[PDB]
Amino acid sequence: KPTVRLATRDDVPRAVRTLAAAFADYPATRHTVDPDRHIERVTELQELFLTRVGLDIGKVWVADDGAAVAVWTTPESVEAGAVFAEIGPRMAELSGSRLAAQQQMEGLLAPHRPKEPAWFLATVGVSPDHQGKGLGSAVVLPGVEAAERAGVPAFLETSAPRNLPFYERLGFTVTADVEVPEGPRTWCMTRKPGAS
Ligand SMILES: CC(C)(COP(=O)(O)OP(=O)(O)OC[C@H]1O[C@@H](n2cnc3c(N)ncnc32)[C@H](O)[C@@H]1OP(=O)(O)O)[C@@H](O)C(=O)NCCC(=O)NCCS
Ligand SMILES: COc1ccc(C[C@H](NC(C)=O)C(=O)N[C@H]2[C@@H](O)[C@H](n3cnc4c(N(C)C)ncnc43)O[C@@H]2CO)cc1
Repeated sequence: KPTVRLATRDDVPRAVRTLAAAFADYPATRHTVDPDRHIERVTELQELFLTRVGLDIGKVWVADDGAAVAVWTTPESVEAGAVFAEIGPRMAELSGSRLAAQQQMEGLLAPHRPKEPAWFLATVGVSPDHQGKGLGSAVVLPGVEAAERAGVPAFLETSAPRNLPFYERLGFTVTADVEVPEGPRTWCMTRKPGAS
């Protein structure tokens, strides 16, 4: 059984290596991040989300010291807007020549995002070495339990169809099935409190 707890600064190197490996060929990052130094760009994007969103204003869990990691914003993440505005320019630069694809996907998804306070899963990853052993479910469940306790929705977006069963088992339902012209099909998933 995996050991799940809140991340510390000590977990960041391993959590970043986990997130970089997990996202090495993820359809949304392939679509929206420059193919030049792609892994380095994706690695920096994941570290930005881990540190400036997760550890600073959100909630981060790790399984087995960062073999898996889940980053959330919560209803307490009131600075989310300010932080996204601060890191927006860096994320644009990391998009590089795929900026129009980054902007396209943001435009297509923003309207299907929660208009009320939510637990929003910003990024999650399991080390490819440790996949299919329950780390994914274990590192995500605490935020899902916390959303239900607060009586707000949990929300996430995925461009990997093989993820849909994983989130469905945790009680998420597809609330938007978004065709991205010349891009990856993307699902927005909501879990209302008590959905499972
Ligand atoms: C999706 C992910 C978070 C699930 O973590 P996990 O620990 O492998 O999942 P668990 O072991 O808890 O449960 C396995 C289930 O996850 C899904 N899954 C998705 N990709 C998988 C993979 N590479 N290996 C195993 N299961 C995978 C399946 O629904 C699987 O059930 P299955 O038995 O029918 O295959 C993880 O595989 C991952 O990080 N993948 C690479 C990057 C990614 O997709 N990030 C998600 C952000 S949208
Ligand atoms: C940094 O680049 C990434 C990182 C991860 C992913 C996969 C990740 N899906 C999973 C299941 O892991 C994913 O698609 N992440 C997207 C948004 O869903 C997410 N996001 C958008 N708005 C918010 C938000 N608020 C509005 C408060 N709070 C938290 N996360 C948010 O940030 C990332 C960039 O938009 C895709 C791209």
